[PDB]
Amino acid sequence: INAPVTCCYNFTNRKISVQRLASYRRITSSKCPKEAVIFKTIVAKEICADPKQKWVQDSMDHLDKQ
Amino acid sequence: INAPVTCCYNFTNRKISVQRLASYRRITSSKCPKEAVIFKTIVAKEICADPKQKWVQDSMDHLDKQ
Ligand SMILES: [K+]
Ligand SMILES: [K+]
Repeated sequence: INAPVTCCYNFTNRKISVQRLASYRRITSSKCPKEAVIFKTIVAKEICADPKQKWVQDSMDHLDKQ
Repeated sequence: INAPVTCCYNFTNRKISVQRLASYRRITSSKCPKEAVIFKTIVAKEICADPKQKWVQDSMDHLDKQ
C-alpha cells in the first residue's frame, strides 16, 4: 500500500559481464508496462533487462548458483 | 536510461520504531508525483514515508548517525 512502485521503461541493449553482477530481482507488477529484470552490479548500479532474452535468463541462472 | 523508475504513491500513517529500521533513500525524481522517503526495515521491507513529517526527518537523522 505504502510500498514503493518500481517499473522498467527501457531495457538494456548490451550484455553485462557476469563478473559485474551482484544480484537481480523481477518486476511482475501490473502497475508496470511489462515484466522486467533489474540486475544490480558490483557497484550497486541498477539496470533494466529483457526477461525474454537468453543472456538475461543465463545471468539469473548464474546468480541463482554462482 | 535503463535505470528502473521507483515512486511512492501513498505515505505511511504510522511511526516506524527506529529499532525496526535498517536504511532509507529519498525519491526526488520528477517522474514521480512527489518527493518521498523509502525506509527499509530490519526485515528488508520497504515503506513510503512523508519527507515533510518530523518523525520521518528524525528517523533519517538517527540512521545518518545510529
Ligand atoms: K532496448
Ligand atoms: K497517508
